[PDB]
Amino acid sequence: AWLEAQEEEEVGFPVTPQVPLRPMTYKAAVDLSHFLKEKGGLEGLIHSQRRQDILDLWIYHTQGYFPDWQNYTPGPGIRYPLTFGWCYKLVPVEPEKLEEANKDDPEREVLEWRFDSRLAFHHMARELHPEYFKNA
Repeated sequence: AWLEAQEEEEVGFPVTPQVPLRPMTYKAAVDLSHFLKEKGGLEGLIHSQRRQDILDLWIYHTQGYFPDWQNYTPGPGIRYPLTFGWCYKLVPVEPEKLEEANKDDPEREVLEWRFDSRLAFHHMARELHPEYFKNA
């Protein structure tokens, strides 16, 4: 679909600018998670590095929601979603090929978006570092 960029990508020409900034509901994240899923399937898509901006940006020229919800725990390697409802967890399933030798492009470990709508009720990121969210 839109992720299957054969060669010369073509985002057609849909005119969708800053649309009425509605309130990003936690439910909005889960609904959005499944919306992007049926819109082709972002799951298993290896997040290179710029694809991240396309996501937040795409949401801009579409729902106009600001990326004040898209976030993740610091530190490299795995990366759990800080916000709740967002059932997306980045994880490097690639083999640690830290073979230092080729002086070409940086062959670092890339990450892939692991879709898991079960996060709609479970709470793993909370057991990791919840001290960031000060609710009560």
